[PDB]
Formats: sequence, structure tokens, C-alpha cells
Amino acid sequence: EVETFAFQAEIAQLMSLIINTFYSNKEIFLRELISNSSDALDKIRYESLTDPSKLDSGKELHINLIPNKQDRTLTIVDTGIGMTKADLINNLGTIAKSGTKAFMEALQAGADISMIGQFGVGFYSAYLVAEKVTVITKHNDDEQYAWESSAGGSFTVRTDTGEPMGRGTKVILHLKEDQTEYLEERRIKEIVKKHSQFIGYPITLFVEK
Ligand SMILES: CC(C)NCCCn1c(Cc2cc3c(cc2I)OCO3)nc2c(N)nc(F)nc21
Repeated sequence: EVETFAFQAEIAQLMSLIINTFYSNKEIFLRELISNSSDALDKIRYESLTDPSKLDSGKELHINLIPNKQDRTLTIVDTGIGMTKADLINNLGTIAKSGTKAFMEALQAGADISMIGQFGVGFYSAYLVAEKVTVITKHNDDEQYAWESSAGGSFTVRTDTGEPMGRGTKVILHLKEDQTEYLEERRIKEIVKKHSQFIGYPITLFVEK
């Protein structure tokens, strides 16, 4: 049962801008995704302080970076708070609409794509290097979902019957043919050290094979 939705015009426009604008500093996508994971981890930790049972789905708070050359994917995994179906289909888009407007106005004023995170829409920077993005997420008290989009103005959502993850989010980046450098251990280590060296959670970079 796969449902297809249309991105709001503003988000579709943002994605097209990210995909079409000539901008060489693409590596910043990783920092934005790790930052999103860190925020999600901060939230579940905060909520667990008043309701310890929210960690029954997993006490470990961390981030895993998993590259796979055979599938040509780079997956950013976290055990943060996770997203509900409502987040994926309506709420995150509602919030992203205003962030997108501010970002594009900032761009015409002289800002550049690397500052996308200051507008709450850094997630979409994933399209700087991925032709398709698959997001698997599980929030307590909601089912595990699989969100997916190759841009083009639409995305899909389905209940994920794959391997249960407990709680958290996995952003699976199906890399563009000319962006496989982000599957190399050397490259990922360099980027994490450069832009995400102070994240307050363990970041484990898995090795290939
Ligand atoms: C309340 C706050 C935590 N929401 C953050 C924005 C959504 N967000 C995002 C950013 C985001 C993710 C999307 C998305 C829109 C956005 I913005 O479309 C489907 O996947 N990343 C995560 C993440 N790793 N974990 C959790 F819990 N939330 C994610």
C-alpha cells in the first residue's frame, strides 16, 4: 500500500533549486543530516527525563554512518525521537514552507547553499548528492514508515515491513553516479572531522565489505 503525495509548491521549488544550482561545496549535506540526527537525539533524551519509558525502544543514543558500494548508498542512522506519519505527510512540510521562503530570500541577498541549515531545511541538501532519498523512521506509539522521493514534485509514504528498527531514523542516500566519493572511508572521515567534530553523540563510521 503505497501512497503518493505532492510536495507543496514551495518545497518542490527548493528541491529544484538544490538540484539545478551550480554549487561545488556539496559535502555540507552530511553535516546537515548529522545535525538533524543530533537534534532528534536531543529531543528523545529530553523527553525521557520526565518519562523514562520512552527509552524502552532503545536506551542508546548514537549515530551510524553506513556506506555500501554495491547499493551505492550512504545511510545516516540515528536512534533519535523519530517521525510520525503526520510529520512526514503534512507537519514537516508546513514548517519547511516558511523556512524555504526565508532561505531563498537570503540567497538573493548574497547567502549561499551551505547556510541552508539556518533556515530549518538542511534535509533537502541531501539532493546535492542523492538522486533518490529513502527515509525509514519509527517514533514511539506510531508505526515504522518509509518515506521516499526522487524529487520531481512528489514523494511516497508506506508502512515499512522491513527490518524493525526500534526507534529512530535512517536517511538512505541513493547517490548520483558522479558522487560516489561519499562512499569512501577517507572522504567521510574528513567531512565529519571538518563539520561535525563536536556532536554530542557517538558517530560510528562503518567500514565497507
Ligand atoms: C521536531 C524536530 C525533531 N523535527 C526535525 C525535522 C524533521 N527531521 C529531519 C529533517 C526532515 C526529514 C525528512 C523530511 C523533512 C525534513 I525538514 O522529509 C522526510 O524526511 N530529520 C530528522 C531526524 N533525523 N529525526 C527526526 F526525528 N526528525 C527529523
